[PDB]
Amino acid sequence: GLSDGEWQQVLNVWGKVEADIAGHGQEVLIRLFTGHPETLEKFDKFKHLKTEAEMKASEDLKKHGTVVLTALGGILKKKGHHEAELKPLAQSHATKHKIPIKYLEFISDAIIHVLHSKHPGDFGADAQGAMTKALELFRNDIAAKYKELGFQ
Ligand code: HEM
Repeated sequence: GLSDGEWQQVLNVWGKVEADIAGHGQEVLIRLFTGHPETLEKFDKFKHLKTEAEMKASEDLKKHGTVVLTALGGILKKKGHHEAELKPLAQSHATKHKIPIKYLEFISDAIIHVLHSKHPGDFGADAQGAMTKALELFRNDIAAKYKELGFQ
């Protein structure tokens, strides 16, 4: 549950991401894969990537980064009213991709890390607080759908 002031901060921060969605998406996935290598194993189309250089050079990874952040951005712009948008993602990630909720925690923190890295001194305490709450909300609603499906 975010205030409108907090949603305003979230969408303000998101403006930074939308100026370069592919660059942000790329670095988020790289931070995930390098920080938590077991996550790479869930992707049959990235599992071949052994080095970060190969990751950085991968146009398909950048493409998928765009798909992921486009989807997340669509969800964030709903300001919490994202049932329709979130349900198919929860379902595909639980039933098809088999992504435990822990990995969504991982990618949440990776987003926070990337924003600080690309915008040092431009991602204030209030902005981090708001973005963090937004990602927690996202994670929590996915977690509810996971519970429904009995997915661990
Ligand atoms: C903010 C969090 C995430 C968002 C918004 C997101 C979004 C998406 C979208 C839109 C797709 C393509 C459509 C679909 O299959 O549903 C997708 C596919 C996929 N996602 Fe995610 N995802 C997220 C987190 C993760 C994480 C943390 C993992 C694994 C560690 C993951 C694993 C996958 C895999 C394996 C696919 C299929 C890739 C392919 O073969 O094309 N996702 N995701």
